[PDB]
Amino acid sequence: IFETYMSKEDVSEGLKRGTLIQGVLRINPKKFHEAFIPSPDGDRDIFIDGVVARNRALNGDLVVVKLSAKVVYILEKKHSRAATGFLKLLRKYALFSPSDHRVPRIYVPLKDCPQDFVARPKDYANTLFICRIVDWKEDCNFALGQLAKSLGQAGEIEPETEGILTEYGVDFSDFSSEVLECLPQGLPWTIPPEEFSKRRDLRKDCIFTIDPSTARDLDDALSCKPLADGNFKVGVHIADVSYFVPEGSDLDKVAAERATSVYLVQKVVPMLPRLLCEELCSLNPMSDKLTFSVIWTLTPEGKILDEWFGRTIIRSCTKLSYEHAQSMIESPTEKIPAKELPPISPEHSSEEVHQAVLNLHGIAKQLRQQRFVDGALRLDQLKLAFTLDHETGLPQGCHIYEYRESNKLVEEFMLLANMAVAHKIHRAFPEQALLRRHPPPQTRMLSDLVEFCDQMGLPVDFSSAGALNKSLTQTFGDDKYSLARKEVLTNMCSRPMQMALYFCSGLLQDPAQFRHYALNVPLYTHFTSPIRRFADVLVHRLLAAALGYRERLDMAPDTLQKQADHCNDRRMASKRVQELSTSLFFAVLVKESGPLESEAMVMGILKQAFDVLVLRYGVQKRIYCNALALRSHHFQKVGKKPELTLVWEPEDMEQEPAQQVITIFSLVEVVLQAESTALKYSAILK
RNA sequence: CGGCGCCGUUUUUUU
Repeated sequence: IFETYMSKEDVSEGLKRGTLIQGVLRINPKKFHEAFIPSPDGDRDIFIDGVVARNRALNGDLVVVKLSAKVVYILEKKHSRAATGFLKLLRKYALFSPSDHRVPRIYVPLKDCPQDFVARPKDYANTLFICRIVDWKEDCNFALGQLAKSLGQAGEIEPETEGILTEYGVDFSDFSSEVLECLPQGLPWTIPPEEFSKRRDLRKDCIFTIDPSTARDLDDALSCKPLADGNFKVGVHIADVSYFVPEGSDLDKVAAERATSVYLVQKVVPMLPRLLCEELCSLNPMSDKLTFSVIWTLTPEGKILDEWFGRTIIRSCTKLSYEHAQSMIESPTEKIPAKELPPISPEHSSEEVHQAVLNLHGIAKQLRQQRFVDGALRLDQLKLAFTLDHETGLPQGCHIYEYRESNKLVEEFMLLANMAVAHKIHRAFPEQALLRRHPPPQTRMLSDLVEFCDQMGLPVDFSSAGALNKSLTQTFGDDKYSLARKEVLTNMCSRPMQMALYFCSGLLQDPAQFRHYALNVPLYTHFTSPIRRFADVLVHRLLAAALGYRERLDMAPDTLQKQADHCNDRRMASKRVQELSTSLFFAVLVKESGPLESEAMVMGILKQAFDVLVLRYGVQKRIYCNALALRSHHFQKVGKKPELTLVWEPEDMEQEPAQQVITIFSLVEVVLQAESTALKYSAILK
């Protein structure tokens, strides 16, 4: 296919005789079948056409051409020889396609690909990987590459993470010696013989969990049983943490201080010791676990007929993921091969799990439709996620987070359980329930948004959460830029929004303030994850006291409010840390993958800077005007609509400077560049 | 409304 590179001595001889030319090759970023090099003497560049006549040279390499020319030798390879792209199947190879079309397509051997990739390849259809080119044979149109696992260098990533953690007050040290003495000290733990009498034994039922692929601990489980008259019996089963954490111990004090678990991209800073978090409390499959359950009989539409709260002993059958449950929903009348599913206990079959998934999905769909008919608000934006290596636990790939039917299925029943427990504990203890609320947005900014939308010709209503949801729903269909424009408008509409708060009901004396604005419900609380939240442990204690298992808590409403305030602060800090870790690893990706060119839509304009939204990578970056080669810049607010005009510094002294006006919803082109020595990156408007 | 004329502000589920 390609021509063999020439000998160095003949290249030197040809340079001496003068019939060969040197230069730097540049490839057209739009028509990839042509490239050129600057002329040594003439004004017109030397042209090389096609990819064969380019002869495996990449963009930026210093080459020798022979005369209409052709590359015959490369002196110094200046290109990084690293690319970012997507994997797919075509056997021993997988295909890797880069985002830059000046780089060829690369074979990656299957043993380098992720473990789950061969069985469920469609899970990795939009996951972004780095591949380094190690060869390019003469007889192949495809380079041979190596997939780059373990994004970054641990020598430099860890100090950055430590600084991020330290600037927010996250305690990440080891648990004390007195904390570990409050744990059970025995041999591999077994349930005491005196618990089987006071609990409900559900070890014979079919119960399972659905959680992310990178799940660390498991907090909740589901079961569904079809009844004889067309109804269903559905149960939600929560790990029993308050049994292992006695009130007033060093373990209790440390968990109260940390108040939440922090989930970094590469590790976790937990709230409880890894003996509990990983072995005794986590609902691992095929082990007798103590849980606390809520059980309903539901009509096929989702109506509650009777309700039961209790303590149970369960034994999970399988561990599903959000991509495993989705394959069940989308195949209602066909067998899923076991090779595409996780292991299951011999006591239960795969069909008894598939039928339960479908029967839960139908009810969840009905509940979701009715909830959005009753006037609920959903205000979600884009987010970014990373995959991990099974052998070591280091990130290697990066994709855009997707919300699907499995997520909605789990969310509906978690919401229903949370509302049920909220009502139960609020009836039981009016002055000590730990609830969660959300106030209505700010009036101030609303006028500015409605005026701006009227001027831009976007009819948006803000009288109610349901009207606002409908207004955001109807945004010029689902064209290429319709989704981006919806993203920008959602980002603008989420600015007047306020923040949700934990609180103790014994201090708010107005029933109208208990409401949750975005969900449009009179009462709410958090109940379904006590391992990674301490408010959940508190409500578990409260409900156990409500059912008569223990005595009423001695803790006061003032102490409950103080702990709620602490939980609010730590949840805020955890959110910021979890965002900054994703920013850090995307900076690592940019640094190792070179500068990335893309298209962006302006989300905001400031006096000397403007935010953009990188459409290809789903990230938001701010561009500063002082960092560009501009003759000048000016800012003008015409009514309520802002505008920024830029006058480029001309490259030469005969033509007039170019003026470019940028306004919101406009389209620009940007380049992402890695900083010299740091894990940061910048956006350049050129 | 705040912070220093210039900047800051979100809901839900799982981990």
